[PDB]
Amino acid sequence: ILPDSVDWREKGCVTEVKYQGSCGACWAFSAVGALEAQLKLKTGKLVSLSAQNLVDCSTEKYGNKGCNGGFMTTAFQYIIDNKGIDSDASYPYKAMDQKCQYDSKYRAATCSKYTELPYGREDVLKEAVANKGPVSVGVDARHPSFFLYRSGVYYEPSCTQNVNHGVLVVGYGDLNGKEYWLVKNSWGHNFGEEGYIRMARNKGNHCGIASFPSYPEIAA
Ligand SMILES: *[C@@](O)(C(=O)NCc1ccccc1)[C@H](C[C@@H]1CCNC1=O)NC(=O)[C@H](CC1CC1)n1cccc(NC(=O)OC(C)(C)C)c1=O
Repeated sequence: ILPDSVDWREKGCVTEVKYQGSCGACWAFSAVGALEAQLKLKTGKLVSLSAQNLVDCSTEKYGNKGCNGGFMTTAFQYIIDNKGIDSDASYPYKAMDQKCQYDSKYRAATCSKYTELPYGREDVLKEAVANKGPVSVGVDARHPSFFLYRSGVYYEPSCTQNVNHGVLVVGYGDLNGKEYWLVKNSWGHNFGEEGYIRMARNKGNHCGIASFPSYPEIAA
């Protein structure tokens, strides 16, 4: 039986909210955030990982376009193929496309595999958030209400299941019975609920939140 509510921030597995600025690197922030939690679970260390490393290095070979968009799954595969990702401290974020500067002397994490959850299944997503960790997801964020969100459970009647914005599910719960997914965004600490948005849960795959979920793992 799954818990009624989960918040990975209470478990020390979620880093500070980041600010992506004018570079379309949401997918890179989503991917590093998922891996940050697995790194904490394995090593006991909470460390921000380099989104810039993904922007600069998980590029054409991975179907990604840096500040013009990319995929969390192919980002994970880059980390696997590359045998590492650098710390954010050593490879900080510049909000621009750059030549790859990865150096293994600054490696902060590895990845052994990733898993893509089945399309649209919010119960399967709940189980993964409860039992595995934060899950990278795409959402349909192409509506003014998403930009204007301040607090509460977000519901947008015009939302679709075609996703365009990579974010991180770090928990779930309910606000006076209204069920939600707890989502970490990468638009800085002034967006929404100090960087987070609670999005409607069990409302027909609202905004496509369960369309394309994935999470990485790290070898023991
Ligand atoms: C992500 O949502 C993001 O960085 N948003 C903030 C932002 C938006 C615009 C400009 C600067 C910052 C990201 C935004 C994309 C990339 C730049 N412009 C955008 O609209 N979204 C993605 O990277 C997204 C991730 C998938 C899981 C949902 N994504 C990946 C790959 C391709 C596309 N879109 C795309 O190619 O659109 C067309 C119109 C076909 C060019 C995409 O959205």
